[PDB]
Amino acid sequence: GPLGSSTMGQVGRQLAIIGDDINRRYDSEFQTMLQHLQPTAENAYEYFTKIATSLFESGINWGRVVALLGFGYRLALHVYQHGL
Amino acid sequence: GSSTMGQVGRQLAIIGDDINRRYDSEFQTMLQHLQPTAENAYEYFTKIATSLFESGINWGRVVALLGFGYRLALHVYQHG
Ligand SMILES: CCCCCCCCOCCOCCOCCOCCO
Ligand SMILES: CCCCCCCCOCCOCCOCCOCCO
Ligand SMILES: CCCCCCCCOCCOCCOCCOCCO
Repeated sequence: GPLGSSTMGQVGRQLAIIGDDINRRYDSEFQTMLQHLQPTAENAYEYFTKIATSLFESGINWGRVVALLGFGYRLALHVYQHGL
Repeated sequence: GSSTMGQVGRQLAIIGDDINRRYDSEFQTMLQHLQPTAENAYEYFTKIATSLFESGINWGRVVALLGFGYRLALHVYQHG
């Protein structure tokens, strides 16, 4: 097919490499952070928003936003798996 | 401040800054190879995403795509 030889296909595979590297570098770190926070459904929103406010206090860039999104995803998984 | 949420927020700022410096130059080269414009940005993003998720999906791939999509939009804006 034409996708994989196009520049768009190539960039998609480069983003796979980068996204897998983000996952390897930080997934377990996020889990450790969340095990220390012990979020539940009762405090997940308040924890996430206060963390976000501190995060962006010193600035915003796309790396910080995607760190927050990945941490938030892991936070939602933590709340789900412990509220079962 | 005194809060643990502040402590966590600063650890995430460290991680986010590391992500930004680790990959933004790679994003830049990718954007220079793509030469995106206002007319083809949606097409390029859609096709990049198709290529990306063909080989699997996890949160790191999803957020990498979202960060690249933001940088694609910023590139088009700055250069035009
Ligand atoms: C305003 C002109 C003079 C004041 C400069 C003093 C600051 C020099 O040190 C900068 C270190 O700041 C690190 C950032 O810390 C958090 C920033 O959050 C506030 C957003 O501006
Ligand atoms: C020249 C005097 C210094 C003035 C700089 C003020 C910067 C305020 O904005 C900071 C927002 O940026 C977020 C933090 O930057 C992270 C740097 O490392 C990220 C790698 O790209
Ligand atoms: C869909 C999630 C992505 C949203 C990200 C928003 C990021 C906002 O940051 C704006 C400030 O950044 C200034 C320029 O950013 C790119 C510069 O990169 C150079 C490396 O330091």
